[PDB]
Amino acid sequence: ARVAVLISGTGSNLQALIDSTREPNSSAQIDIVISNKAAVAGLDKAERAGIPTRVINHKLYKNRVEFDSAIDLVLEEFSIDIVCLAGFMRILSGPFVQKWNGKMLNIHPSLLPSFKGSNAHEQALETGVTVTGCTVHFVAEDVDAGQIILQEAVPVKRGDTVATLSERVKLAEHKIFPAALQLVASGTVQLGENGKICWV
Ligand SMILES: Nc1nc2ccn(CCCc3ccc(C(=O)N[C@@H](CCC(=O)O)C(=O)O)cc3)c2c(=O)[nH]1
Ligand SMILES: NCC(=O)N[C@@H]1O[C@H](COP(=O)([O-])[O-])[C@@H](O)[C@H]1O
Repeated sequence: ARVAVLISGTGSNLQALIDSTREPNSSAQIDIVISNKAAVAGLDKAERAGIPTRVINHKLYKNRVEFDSAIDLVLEEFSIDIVCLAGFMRILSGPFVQKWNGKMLNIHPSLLPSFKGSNAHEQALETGVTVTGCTVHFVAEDVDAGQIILQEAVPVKRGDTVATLSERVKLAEHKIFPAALQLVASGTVQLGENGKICWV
């Protein structure tokens, strides 16, 4: 399956996906990396592996739907079957999300439903949980409707900061995201007709 990865930042997950899709048994290939922020560190990793890159400054579009269109254009150009949000920070329009229902995955640094939203690790430390994790889900319109593909739990050591906790969690993200991709791309896990995750 032809995959596009959308980044915004460092791109350590992108690298996680790049490494796994280059494995001989992989059911996916990363034909295009698309960032909405220029000069970001994840663009140089895409280039280092010879993957085409495109930058789409969200700041230059009237609204979201005109920004997503520019994205969906590139996605069609490279005949993309699967979209991977890996550090992508923009919210997506309803139409753009409906089009890729069942075909878009996101990696989130928390054990959803807990600590939704952007600053997951910040909330987790204020609440003071002993266990956090990451979640790979399908991107539905409501951030709490996405069907959950894989999760992995991570401990919260005493005296953790966002800088240390997020570092630990990312070692799981780098596991379950390549796996959840491989599930979806191989046609093993599929969003079912009833909208709940359907194994096969
Ligand atoms: N439609 C839909 N789109 C997306 C995109 C990712 N996800 C997965 C959920 C994780 C998430 C939670 C919160 C934010 C966020 O806060 N975005 C702001 C901040 C921008 C800034 O801080 O500059 C913005 O875009 O303005 C982003 C992602 C979904 C989803 O589930 N649904
Ligand atoms: N709201 C989405 C979100 O917070 N995504 C998070 O951003 C990081 C991406 O890091 P990377 O730039 O190393 O791939 C990851 O920790 C991921 O969970």
